[PDB]
Formats: sequence, structure tokens, C-alpha cells
Amino acid sequence: MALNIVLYEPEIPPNTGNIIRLCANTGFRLHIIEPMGFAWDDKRLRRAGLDYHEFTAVTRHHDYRAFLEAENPQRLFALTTKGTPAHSAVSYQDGDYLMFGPETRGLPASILDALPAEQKIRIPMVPDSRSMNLSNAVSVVVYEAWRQLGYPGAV
Amino acid sequence: MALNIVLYEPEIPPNTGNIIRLCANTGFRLHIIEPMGFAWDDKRLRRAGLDYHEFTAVTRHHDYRAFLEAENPQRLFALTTKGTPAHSAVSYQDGDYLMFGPETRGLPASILDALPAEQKIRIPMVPDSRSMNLSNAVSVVVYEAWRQLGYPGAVL
Ligand SMILES: Nc1ncnc2c1ncn2[C@@H]1O[C@H](CSCC[C@H](N)C(=O)O)[C@@H](O)[C@H]1O
Ligand SMILES: Nc1ncnc2c1ncn2[C@@H]1O[C@H](CSCC[C@H](N)C(=O)O)[C@@H](O)[C@H]1O
Repeated sequence: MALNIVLYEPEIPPNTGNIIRLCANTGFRLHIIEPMGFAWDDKRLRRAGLDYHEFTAVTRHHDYRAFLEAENPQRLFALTTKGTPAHSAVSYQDGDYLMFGPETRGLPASILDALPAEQKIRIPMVPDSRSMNLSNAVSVVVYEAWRQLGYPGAV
Repeated sequence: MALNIVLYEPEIPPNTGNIIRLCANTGFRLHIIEPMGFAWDDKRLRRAGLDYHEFTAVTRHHDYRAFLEAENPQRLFALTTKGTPAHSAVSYQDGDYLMFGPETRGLPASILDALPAEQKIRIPMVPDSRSMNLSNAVSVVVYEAWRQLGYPGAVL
């Protein structure tokens, strides 16, 4: 299937490690927009317990513009606490790209402002909550989308 | 609301830190069955970026039997790769307790064998997948259950 997770300038290695495993366990495709806050090193990756098939599937983009041009996403959603519809309120479809920001910074306003409110998605939280852990946020979105499609590829 | 997450002998501090924040963000109640693989230290907790309201809400149980006796769960589910219904296949209700195993070991067979297959839940994964990260598995279950109830307590 054709669902895509995009990490914008991820900073914390274990978050990305968790996300690689997640996408491999679900068949989602993972994209990373450079620069990252860590070395992309096959050794550290296998070191973290990741198999080759898991991390070579990942595609790395030199920057946001390069990503758009390379991927030409059919639809692009941004996950942000400043979003409107819940992640379970959108109907995901093939060719969707779901974008997440860096741990300390979040997504730059410039990228957010170019998207319709309807494509900026907020995972619900209780009032006055602090942000979710990045890999947890990705997990929640991936599994909701996958559920919507009937867990294709899971037996 | 009354939904409960239970960690059985969690080993890896950051996993638990993530789960504390998750439960606080969602209004789920967190339970931990000792012994843990780390010191329960308010200083390290606030150190990790956790607020006081987040980690004092957590209830720690000396062991599994003490947990059952203290909590008397209306229904107890175990999350295991060896489970049957998907996490999205159960209808969660108030008084549910959802139990997760430790990172290196998983839940002991003794606990699993005492549960009906119908209460052993598997989060779907592609064939020949390796286990999920613990906090990611908890997040997925928490958000599915919360979704079923209409995200009560979240203002949308
Ligand atoms: N409730 C939520 N809804 C949507 N995205 C979320 C989210 N919580 C976290 N994220 C995602 O996770 C990323 C990193 S967390 C964002 C920064 C936040 N101020 C913090 O305290 O860490 C975000 O850029 C966003 O993509
Ligand atoms: N596919 C799945 N379905 C249900 N529970 C799962 C699961 N994958 C992991 N878990 C839960 O996560 C627990 C720990 S296995 C997770 C360890 C993970 N590799 C880590 O380092 O964090 C298991 O006991 C189980 O309760």
C-alpha cells in the first residue's frame, strides 16, 4: 500500500529508531527531510537493533522543496498541535503523505501557512497538555490510518 | 473516565517517561507493577521533563497479586503479540485494565494462561515483524480506546 510518513529534521535518534521499526511493522513508507540531529549510520542502526530491510527502505531528502519535487504527494497532511480535525477525522487514501515536525521545534510556520486548515491534523489531548512524544504520535497516526484501510498486509 | 494502563515490570526509563506523559495527555490512569528496571525518583522524573501532576497520579503495585487485590479490575486485558483480537476489535468500557509486558521479556506465560483468548489482544503487524516499542504500543491502544469513547475530556 501507499501511505507515507515524513519526518522533518528529526533530532533524537531513538525516536527515529522507533519510527523505522513502526513503518517496517506496518508497511508504511518512511521519509526523512534533512538535516537530522544525528548521523545516518547503518552501523548505529543495526546497533539499535534495526534490520537492513527496515532502514534501507527509508528515503532521505536533502530539504523540504526537494521532497515535494521528488515525491509529488497527492495529498500532504501536517500533524500539529495547532491543527483542527482529529487524526481519526480524516479518511486516509493511497498517496497520502503525513508530515511530523522536530522534537524541540515543531513544524515551521512557513510550511504550516501554505496548507489548508483541513490538512493540518491535531491528535486530541486534554486541555493544557504538553506535546506527545514524536514516535508515539507517529504510531497513533499510522495505526489509525492502517485501521481505516482494514490493516492490509497484516494477517 | 475510568480507563487503566498497567505496566508489568517496565525496564527502560524513557519508555515509562513517554507513557506517563501519554496518560496525562489523555486522562488515562497509569499503574506499574514492581519491580521496575529503574529508580522511581521524582527528581529524575522532573528531570525528564515530567510535571508533578503527571507522575504522582501513577500508582505503583508491589506485585501482580497485590495489583489485582487493590484494583479488582472489572475486565483485564493483556496486550501480547500472541493475542487474537486486534486492539481495535474490542469495545472498551469503563473499568477496563489494559496490561503490557516488560521490554526484554514480555508477559509471563503464567499470567497469559489465566486469561481467556478473547482478553489477549494483538496489535496487528505484517508477517515476520519484530515487536513494537513499548510506549508506541501503549499509545496505539490508548488512542484507539479513547477514540471509541469519543475522546471524552478532549475539547475538539
Ligand atoms: N497532539 C498532536 N497532534 C499532532 N501532532 C503532534 C501532536 N503532538 C506531537 N505532534 C507531532 O510531534 C512533533 C514533535 S512535538 C512538537 C513540539 C512541542 N512543543 C513539544 O513540546 O515537544 C510535532 O511537530 C508534531 O508533528
Ligand atoms: N504487536 C503487539 N500487540 C500487542 N502488544 C504488543 C505488541 N508489540 C509489543 N506489545 C507490548 O509491548 C510489550 C513489550 S515488547 C516491546 C519491547 C520493545 N521492543 C521495546 O524495546 O520497547 C509486550 O509485552 C506487549 O505487551
